[PDB]
Amino acid sequence: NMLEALQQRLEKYQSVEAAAKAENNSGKARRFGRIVKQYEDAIKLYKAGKPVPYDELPVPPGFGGTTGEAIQKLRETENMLIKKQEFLEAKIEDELNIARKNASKNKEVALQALKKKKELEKQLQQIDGTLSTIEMQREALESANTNTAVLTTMKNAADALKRAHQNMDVDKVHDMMDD
Repeated sequence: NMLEALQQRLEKYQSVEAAAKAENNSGKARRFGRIVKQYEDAIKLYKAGKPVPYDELPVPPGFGGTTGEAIQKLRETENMLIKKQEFLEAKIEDELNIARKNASKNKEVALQALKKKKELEKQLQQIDGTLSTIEMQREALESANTNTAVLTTMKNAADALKRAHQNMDVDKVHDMMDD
């Protein structure tokens, strides 16, 4: 069904924003906070039998050498999307202040600032979904690269402990049996 998968995807975005609190990443907490607001709204709509904007909702990855250079390319792509988020956030607030100053004075200017603000928020929402997907994808790549590196040296350590486990007493008894 759709309700559970919608609930599963919400909890995932709730779990990432929560992790963004502890690491004190404000810009990440803001955009992941806006994504859970999309799902909280989609929850309210689905329970009310009203159409749900499925095309607007991002899906976390996996919800239905060159590895180091791939991580670096993703990090550099993240930075460009983060810079665009900050640009949109500042321009949205600028249009809100333009709309309020000219609410009664300049009717057509305040109305034009609101239309720009609405368009900028749509752009911010599309940046949110793409940037959040890349962040989680980059994190999974780094985690998979670390686990592989840790599993390899722990294997060398277990083999080193095995090599240093020579049953010299057993060899001594066998030595006296062959004499």
